[PDB]
Amino acid sequence: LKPIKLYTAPTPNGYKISIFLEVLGLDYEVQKFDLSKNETKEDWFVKLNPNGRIPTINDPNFKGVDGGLVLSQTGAILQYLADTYDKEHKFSYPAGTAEYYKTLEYLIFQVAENGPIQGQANHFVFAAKEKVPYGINRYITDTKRIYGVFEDILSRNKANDSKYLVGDRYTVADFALLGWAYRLSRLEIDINQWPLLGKWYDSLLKLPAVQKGFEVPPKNA
Amino acid sequence: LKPIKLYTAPTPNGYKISIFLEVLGLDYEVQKFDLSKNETKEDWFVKLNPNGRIPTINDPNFKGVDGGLVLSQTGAILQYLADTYDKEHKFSYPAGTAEYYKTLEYLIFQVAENGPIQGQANHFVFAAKEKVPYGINRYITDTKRIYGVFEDILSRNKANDSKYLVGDRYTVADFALLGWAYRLSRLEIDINQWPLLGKWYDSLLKLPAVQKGFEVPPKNAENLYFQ
Ligand SMILES: N[C@@H](CCC(=O)N[C@@H](CS)C(=O)NCC(=O)O)C(=O)O
Ligand SMILES: N[C@@H](CCC(=O)N[C@@H](CS)C(=O)NCC(=O)O)C(=O)O
Ligand SMILES: N[C@@H](CCC(=O)N[C@@H](CS)C(=O)NCC(=O)O)C(=O)O
Ligand SMILES: N[C@@H](CCC(=O)N[C@@H](CS)C(=O)NCC(=O)O)C(=O)O
Repeated sequence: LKPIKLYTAPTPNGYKISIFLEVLGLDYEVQKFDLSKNETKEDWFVKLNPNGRIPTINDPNFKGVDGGLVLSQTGAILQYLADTYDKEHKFSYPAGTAEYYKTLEYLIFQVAENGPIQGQANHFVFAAKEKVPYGINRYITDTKRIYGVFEDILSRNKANDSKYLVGDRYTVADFALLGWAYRLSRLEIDINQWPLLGKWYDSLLKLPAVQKGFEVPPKNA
Repeated sequence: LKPIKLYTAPTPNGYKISIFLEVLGLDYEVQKFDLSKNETKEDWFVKLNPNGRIPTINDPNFKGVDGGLVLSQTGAILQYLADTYDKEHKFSYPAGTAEYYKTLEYLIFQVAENGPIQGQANHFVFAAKEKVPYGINRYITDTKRIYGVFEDILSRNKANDSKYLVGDRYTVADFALLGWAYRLSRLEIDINQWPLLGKWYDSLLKLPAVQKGFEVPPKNAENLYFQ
């Protein structure tokens, strides 16, 4: 198995992929991007990913494509990794099962709502050149609404003591949320206010593969 | 097959599912929600879908689940319908193939950036209680960015005259984008400024199943109101 090529940056979306690659025990190499310098909008990278954003992977083990499968969107990459590299179903469910589709539901809920909304909150709080309270308020509030939904989802998993989003194992859904959950403190939002999510977060943060994923790439150079 | 129950409203997201169901030739029954009355937040519906938004389906044909499979998120619902009801691959690619994954990448791109961003623009223009120019400008501009990307994507499918987002067939990625492309006119954004999208868009509206899905639930004087 050849190293997977990871185009990334030290961001919640990047962390999803680096964490899940560590969890699957996959070898990989990274190319690191400086977002503040608009490097993901450079021509050569947009040829790989039209959207011009990280993360993107190139898997040279995918034989049908010359030069390897190039894939973007954390939602798609996570699914691809699970389908291809977790056939033992340690972190995923068999295709076409209810638990498989519920995984999809909550993964897509994460990429379609959690990420975009918390991202807007981060923009109005940290990045925006002007202070716009309407926006700060709209996205902080909706961020809280969404984590309230995840708290509810966990509460529904009674038979496995609300330890996982779906059934009796972490799935790509958990790992996707994990990336952003890790950034909540930046908005002065204490994840412990949602008790089940607090336990779920603490559990994941104890796994060495999670701790390693959060280190890739470093916040440094 | 038994009818699939569709919880929906006349909205870009609802249309994604009603259009795809029509394309797949599946029997279904509709229950509409009045969003101005906060109906998707009622206790009974939040039990089915914790997020409290439409659309949501119930497939009584799914045999694993008592009472049928309940599924939310247009992205998951689309993937589910394609997996389950398009085994002939008329609107999807075989599981595991490069084209299958590119379909997934562009579908996720739609639900993760197109919908959320164009929805914010719609909020700042039609729904916000005050005029917030920073918001209006931010989301209109980013909406145009995203359609530009979809234009680039189409341009890379030269071998198929740039008619499809992936390969030689419409997939869930196209049908996903279509629901929201339909809403560009409200913002006075002419999709024809992206000429490949313009042809792609015009081609889809010629399909009888698309025209039908856009009438589900029906347009009327009770829902043709922008604010
Ligand atoms: N929906 C995408 C989000 C990707 C994304 O937001 N990437 C950010 C960093 S986390 C980025 O590349 N920003 C640079 C830019 O937008 O110019 C996904 O889930 O992968
Ligand atoms: N182009 C972005 C730059 C900042 C950015 O890329 N933020 C990422 C997170 S680092 C984001 O919000 N992603 C949203 C998502 O995951 O869908 C902006 O104008 O806000
Ligand atoms: N990520 C969701 C978005 C769903 C969505 O935005 N539904 C809207 C109608 S299009 C809704 O139910 N709004 C009611 C509310 O939020 O109160 C999906 O793609 O299914
Ligand atoms: N909860 C919304 C109500 C409006 C709404 O639900 N808009 C839908 C479309 S009708 C939306 O933007 N969905 C975002 C998406 O599809 O990801 C708000 O706060 O503005």
